[PDB]
Amino acid sequence: LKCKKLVPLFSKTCPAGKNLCYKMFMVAAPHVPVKRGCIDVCPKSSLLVKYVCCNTDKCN
Repeated sequence: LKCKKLVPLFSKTCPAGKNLCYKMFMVAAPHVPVKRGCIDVCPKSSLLVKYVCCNTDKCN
């Protein structure tokens, strides 16, 4: 499982524990990411920010 990091240049493979990819963006522009990292348990979303999780390579 290899996804992109905060910077759309360097990639890292989620180590043992995390097998999902998390992405943080504003509930307005889905084509406009903000942060990107790995995660284990998909957190909850808010009315402001939204954390979409996916179980695919280079999803976030």
